[PDB]
Amino acid sequence: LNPSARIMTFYPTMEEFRNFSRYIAYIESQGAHRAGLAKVVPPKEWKPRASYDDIDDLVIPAPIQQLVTGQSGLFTQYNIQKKAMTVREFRKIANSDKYCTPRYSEFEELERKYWKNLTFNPPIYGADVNGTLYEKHVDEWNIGRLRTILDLVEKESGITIEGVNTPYLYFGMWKTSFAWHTEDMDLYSINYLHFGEPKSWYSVPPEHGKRLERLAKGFFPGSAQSCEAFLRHKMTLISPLMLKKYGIPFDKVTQEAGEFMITFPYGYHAGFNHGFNCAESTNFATRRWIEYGKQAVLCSCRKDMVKISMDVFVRKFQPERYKLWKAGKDNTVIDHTLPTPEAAEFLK
Ligand SMILES: O=C(O)c1ccnc2c(O)cccc12
Ligand SMILES: [Cl-]
Ligand code: NI
Ligand SMILES: [Zn+2]
Repeated sequence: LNPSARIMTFYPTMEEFRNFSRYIAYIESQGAHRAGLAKVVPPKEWKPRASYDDIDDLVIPAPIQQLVTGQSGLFTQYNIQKKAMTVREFRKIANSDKYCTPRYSEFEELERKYWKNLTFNPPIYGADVNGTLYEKHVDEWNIGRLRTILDLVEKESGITIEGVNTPYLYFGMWKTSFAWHTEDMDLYSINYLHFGEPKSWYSVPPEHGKRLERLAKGFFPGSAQSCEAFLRHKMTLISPLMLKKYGIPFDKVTQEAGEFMITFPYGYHAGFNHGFNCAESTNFATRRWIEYGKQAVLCSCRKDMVKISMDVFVRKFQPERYKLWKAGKDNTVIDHTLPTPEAAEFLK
């Protein structure tokens, strides 16, 4: 299904919305994953928090200034870590005249304005903020406790990886952006926009991901030579025109507050924020992810980079292949079109 591999949008009834893992299996049964990105707007009823009128005092330990360098569709973004500041301090700076959002009509306007000025007046981003905004009593899509097989990591080793198996908060500003990248260990990803201005996304189908990396290695040969997966550095930005110019299939979508965004294994994505906003995210997994995790090409030039031991997952879900795998003979090939095993129920 979804032979065009286009970004899909889902409107779940409060009944379908209850079980996270199930609905994920459902959208995968509808081919949503073939796009790499999918949108899911919660039932008109559901709300994760009562009011965001208290966060103004919340602190951002390390906001970053985004310096972008480049021309004609290709840019490298550098990070200048700033001094701690509150959401209030941030909102004032984000709303000031200098970092304010430009006036526009159609989205295609803000888009061209973005790719035209991303190298000027470097903005601030309140990213990687350890925390959650969900109310401890919410049992639907709580980024703090999704209850997926990714919990196996902490259960078996006690290991915690901030932002991956724990929630991260991102306070946006106009022109703040996220470079092209797949999730760490090529995991799944969930992003919820609590409030504020929109956040636009660009996505490349997992079945075409390799083409995007070939293009990236060609434009950034130096970075490519220094690292087997420099794109994981999240410093590379590439405009849509540049992708079109080289036949790279991709889709666009805008995430407004109260909506969910789901990225799938090996799905390349990128985008930028329209203005001041808050977003919460974390990674998660399904049985299907295991193979992706086993084959994930990781960063080889940085100590920091995330690396999960697949051992425990292969043992529990791929016992017949464990021995062959530890011997390096598991030559399984991945079919990015196949839905996760758990979707069987919705395929009868
Ligand atoms: O900055 C974002 O809003 C964002 C969107 C999608 N994925 C992200 C990520 O994987 C790491 C940090 C930020 C993002
Ligand atoms: Cl280079
Ligand atoms: Ni991401
Ligand atoms: Zn690297």
